[PDB]
Amino acid sequence: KTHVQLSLPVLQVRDVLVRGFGDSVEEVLSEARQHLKDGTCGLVEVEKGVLPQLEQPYVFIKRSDAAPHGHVMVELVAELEGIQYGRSGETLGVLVPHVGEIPVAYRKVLLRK
Repeated sequence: KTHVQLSLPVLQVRDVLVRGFGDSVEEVLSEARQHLKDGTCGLVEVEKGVLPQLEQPYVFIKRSDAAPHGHVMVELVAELEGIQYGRSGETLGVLVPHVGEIPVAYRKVLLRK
């Protein structure tokens, strides 16, 4: 399927144990997609002070359309030193590995895979 329904655990930035997916734009997009498929991907909602607490390159989920079955349609955009790879809508948050942190909420998304 071109799209996959996911419920992403929303983590508080200070709980996050593994603060990024790797060391290149291509690696972080690769690892993010693998974690999304394996159900080991968390979401941190972006506010003032969040991103400097995480590791670049960043992987964002961005709204790709204006919401089947409650799931917002999203796609992946990476960022490294202020340059984004991909073009999409509003940021829903930054993806991180999930290694058992307790979430505060779930974000239902339809991910363009």
